[PDB]
Amino acid sequence: GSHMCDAFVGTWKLVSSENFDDYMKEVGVGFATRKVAGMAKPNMIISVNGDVITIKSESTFKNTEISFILGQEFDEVTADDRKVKSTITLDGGVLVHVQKWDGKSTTIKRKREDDKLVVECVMKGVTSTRVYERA
Ligand SMILES: O=c1c(C/C=C/c2ccccc2)c(O)ccn1Cc1ccc(Cl)cc1Cl
Repeated sequence: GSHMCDAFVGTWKLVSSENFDDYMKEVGVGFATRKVAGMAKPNMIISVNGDVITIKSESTFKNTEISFILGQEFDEVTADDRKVKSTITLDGGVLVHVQKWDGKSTTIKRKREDDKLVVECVMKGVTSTRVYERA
């Protein structure tokens, strides 16, 4: 079939987090923004419309939103308000999302396992891991 939609679409609520503070520090996020973002526990809404995929994150603190095609690079404004250039691909059924800015790079992987959606953020060997369930 064409199973990528059925795997990822829906509304996901955070249920665990590792070293997110550390990840945000390494990306350069300010100390107050880090803490408040860490407490926000935002939902992640994934949707599909033909070739165009969208990932919304919603909290009382801040909303964000990206729409993209796989393989196409696009400008993105991140939750801490960095301007970045992003490319998202489907590699072995995982969504792999790369962010380039000022000669740096961070990678965000989103992978389904069982009833869960696991997100891994890497920045120069600081690694954060967050788990989500359907809400
Ligand atoms: O963008 C995301 C999201 C999606 C929403 C996050 C998000 C977090 C808090 C509030 C709203 C949205 C994740 O699950 C995990 C990582 N990142 C990267 C990131 C996350 C946070 C910050 Cl500050 C900076 C950066 Cl580069």
